[PDB]
Amino acid sequence: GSSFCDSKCGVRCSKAGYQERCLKYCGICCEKCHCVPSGTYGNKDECPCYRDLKNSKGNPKCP
Repeated sequence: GSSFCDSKCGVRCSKAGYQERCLKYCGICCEKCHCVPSGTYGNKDECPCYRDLKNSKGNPKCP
């Protein structure tokens, strides 16, 4: 992503301790989705694109 989403995901991750990797992933998940919710869980409302994100175990491929 760019600096435009840097603020979107930047929020999604901050108190993760390793957001460094989050911002990385989210950044991509933000590139595929093209949108990201503002907040740490419970904000998906804005963009559930992150909530729908599910893997084989239905888990969020992203952080």
